[PDB]
Amino acid sequence: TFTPEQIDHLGITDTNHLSAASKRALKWPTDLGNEWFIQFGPLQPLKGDLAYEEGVVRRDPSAIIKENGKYYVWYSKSTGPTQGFGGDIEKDKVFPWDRCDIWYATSEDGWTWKEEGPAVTRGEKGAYDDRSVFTVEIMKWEDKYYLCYQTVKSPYNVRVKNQVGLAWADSPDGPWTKSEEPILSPADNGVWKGEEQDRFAVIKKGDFDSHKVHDPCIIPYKGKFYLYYKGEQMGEAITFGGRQIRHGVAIADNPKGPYVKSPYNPISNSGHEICVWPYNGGIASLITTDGPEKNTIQWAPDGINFEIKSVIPGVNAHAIGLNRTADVEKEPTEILRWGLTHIYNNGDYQSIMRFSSERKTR
Amino acid sequence: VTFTPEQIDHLGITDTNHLSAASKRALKWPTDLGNEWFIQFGPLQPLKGDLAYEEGVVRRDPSAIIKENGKYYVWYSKSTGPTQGFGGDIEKDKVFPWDRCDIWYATSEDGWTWKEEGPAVTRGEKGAYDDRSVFTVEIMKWEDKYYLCYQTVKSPYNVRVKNQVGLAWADSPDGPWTKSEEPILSPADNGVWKGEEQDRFAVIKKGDFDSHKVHDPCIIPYKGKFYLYYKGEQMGEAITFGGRQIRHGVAIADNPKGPYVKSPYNPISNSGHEICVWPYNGGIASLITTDGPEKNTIQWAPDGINFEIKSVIPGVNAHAIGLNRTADVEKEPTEILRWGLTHIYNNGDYQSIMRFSSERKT
Ligand SMILES: [Cl-]
Ligand SMILES: [Cl-]
Ligand SMILES: [Zn+2]
Ligand SMILES: [Zn+2]
Repeated sequence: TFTPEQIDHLGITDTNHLSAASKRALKWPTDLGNEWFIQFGPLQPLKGDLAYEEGVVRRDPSAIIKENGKYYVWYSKSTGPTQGFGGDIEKDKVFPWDRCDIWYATSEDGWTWKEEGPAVTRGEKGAYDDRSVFTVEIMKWEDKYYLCYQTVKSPYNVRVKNQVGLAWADSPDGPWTKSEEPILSPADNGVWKGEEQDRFAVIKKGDFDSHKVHDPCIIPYKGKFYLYYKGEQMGEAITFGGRQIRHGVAIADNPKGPYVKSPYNPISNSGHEICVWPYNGGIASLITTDGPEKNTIQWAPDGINFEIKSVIPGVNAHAIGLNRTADVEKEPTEILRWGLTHIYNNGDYQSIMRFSSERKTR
Repeated sequence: VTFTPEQIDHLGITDTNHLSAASKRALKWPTDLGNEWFIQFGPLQPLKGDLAYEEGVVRRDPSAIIKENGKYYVWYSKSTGPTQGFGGDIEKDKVFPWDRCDIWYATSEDGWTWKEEGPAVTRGEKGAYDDRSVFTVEIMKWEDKYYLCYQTVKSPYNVRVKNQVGLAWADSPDGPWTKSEEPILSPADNGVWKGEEQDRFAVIKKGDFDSHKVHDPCIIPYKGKFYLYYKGEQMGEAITFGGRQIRHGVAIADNPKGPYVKSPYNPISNSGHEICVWPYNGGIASLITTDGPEKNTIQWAPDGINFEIKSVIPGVNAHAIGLNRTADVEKEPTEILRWGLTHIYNNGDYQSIMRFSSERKT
């Protein structure tokens, strides 16, 4: 099937001799415009306490909200160099996001940021979040503020399964009350092989999130709470599209849970970081980094069934913290005009950075 | 919707009664496609000697590389001075960095330090089809004779000018070179401009994918004939959900000098930019970059016409690749891509040839 208009739009030279690629091009939706297509500007440094600082990791910025005349952002913060996993795991810092707490900063212009103080810290020895609390996002509901984040219980071994903690407050400045129990855990059905600390050696891989549940982000949606997350699997494979990473959602009736994973998981087949937002009654999601559908912006009318809306150039701003103060409903990608991100200055220390993006115009 | 037990497990799908839109897309992926076309490029590396960046000089769009007389040889577009663009006197200004070019060549023993030799093919006499610029060249060696094919513009270089492709040949890789008296390829003639203003977007009819331009000509001896792969630009080109509309075609001749006849199956890509193509396993492989819904893929056609996606790879930093035709291309699909030449934008006026690497992911 095809019209004359479609043939002309596609530049197809002979409808009696359609190449494989032209056949794929004729399956693209004809009513899908260019308004999901965007390009990022160069990453820009931040001023004040969010400038690079030797000896300190500040990374993985949350979404930004505005309260009290000020932008707020939450982020992972640790100090000291990273050794990695070849030595004493009880003693060393295995990743830059090991040994973290969650701190926060505010800004009147989104450029000069004042680090205010800790928001959420590691629990006492033996608790589920004693090793590191890190990789945070922010949700507001009915005048309360919620931070969901990754937790690790010591030791931070290659094979450890992280969980997700939740903390709440009555002001964006805290103080915050942590949940006594994690709100989300990886699947329980993988099975390791042997005793070596090797995340690739398994007897059974288990579900797509049998190892890790990452980048938790909660969107109040349809009167319920949709926690989108990234699974890593035990025995993760590399495919024609790279690392095999997929996204899930878990849904709660109330902010504090219980969050029950959707039978439709995984709700992506690709991606890495979680970057999602409600738009026109549904949920938009930027899929990046890994997988056959990396570098796409996707949209689900029901937060579950995502369709490709654009295929964009490789995205330079990783782990985006979305500008939630934007006029999100104006345009599918209005929320992405600016926001926060980070950059690997070096293997030990990273810093938060600001990005911009624009639609392309002829 | 079909599936097998083994697909469901490979894809990490949690429940076959509740398949997400994304999970259903993943079920269409070919189940016998391994991960051996998946690669990552390293960072661009500068060249030494005369192919170091040189303020005031453009050297760009490196041809594929061959080895003769003990040295690697490369041909490229070379011009001098700033670019004015299209807002001035077209007859006298330099409208693009690749305007006012001749084709030059360099040699090197290690592929790192390059000595610029001299002009290989220069603009023709005032009024000839190639008087304005000769640029964007490829090399092909056939039965002891060397062939360059390149783009040509006849002055004036207006927005709406249609470039063509010229061909030259020599008995030695140092030349002297003899040019074809006529061009060997031209853009489609079925587009219709709208208005008299120089505006490549204003059309009554767009015509074929290659109605405005026929770019990056590259000839591959194949099945005893000569397959000239090229990138079309289209009169009235749109920005779509995948960005600029850019597609590739092929034109086939019985003999190196032509006549080249366009395949009825054009276009044989639905995305891409500069041509980067190589023989492999009795078929043809193609690196699709920069633009379109299938950008950042490597594809392969068993017949040089019907290409299928073999990998989806991280955003490709090396455009306009000049492939290593000395590589043992049949050894594995991406063997040829271990190293080669490309270019980079130093600024809007000057570009430089660079060296790239890639590696299969572990
Ligand atoms: Cl983790
Ligand atoms: Cl041109
Ligand atoms: Zn994040
Ligand atoms: Zn080229």
